[PDB]
Amino acid sequence: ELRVGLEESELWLRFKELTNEMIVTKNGRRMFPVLKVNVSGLDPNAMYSFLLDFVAADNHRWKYVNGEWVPGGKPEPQAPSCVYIHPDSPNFGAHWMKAPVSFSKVKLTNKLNGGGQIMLNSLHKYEPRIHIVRVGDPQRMITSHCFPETQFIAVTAYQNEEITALKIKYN
Ligand SMILES: CC(=O)Nc1ccc(-c2csc(N)n2)cc1
Ligand SMILES: CC(=O)Nc1ccc(-c2csc(N)n2)cc1
Repeated sequence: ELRVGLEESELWLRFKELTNEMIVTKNGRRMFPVLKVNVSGLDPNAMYSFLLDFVAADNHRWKYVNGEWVPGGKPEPQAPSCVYIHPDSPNFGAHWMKAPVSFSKVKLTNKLNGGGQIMLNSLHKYEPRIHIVRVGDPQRMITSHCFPETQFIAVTAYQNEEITALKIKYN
């Protein structure tokens, strides 16, 4: 059976317990932690591409008030449907399964200025999602998984000083 397991789940949950935050900038910022997954149950002989996108979690934005995240108003129109293609794509099942698949180079941005970045709305919550697309398939088979441990709020600057400190501690 296909299994796509979050790596460093305990590390992600340390961030989630605080409410995780990811910086978005004009030129784009790499994530910490990095999204990494282990894969079993692909056809080792088949070819697949791995995609990453971010699902909007709420019908509202968030705000950090008196050290707490609370509902912060009506949402901005949904960020454009941006997909990040893992640079090892396309590749054999055996490639994806031999070692964890890391999305170390994806950049999160608040400005459409190219460079395969992902645009997110500041103060909105997102859940990372990985897609596995089968190559050369007339049915264009795709399998999608979200990682609830990896939910975060996009921010232009860290709100929670405990997040600032955790980013420094573990990175
Ligand atoms: C930019 C873009 O085209 N994104 C995208 C579109 C469709 C899907 C999809 C369709 S059926 C399934 N499980 N996922 C995933 C990602
Ligand atoms: C059955 C089906 O809906 N297949 C599907 C959907 C979306 C994608 C996709 C979105 S962005 C990208 N590079 N590939 C691939 C395959």
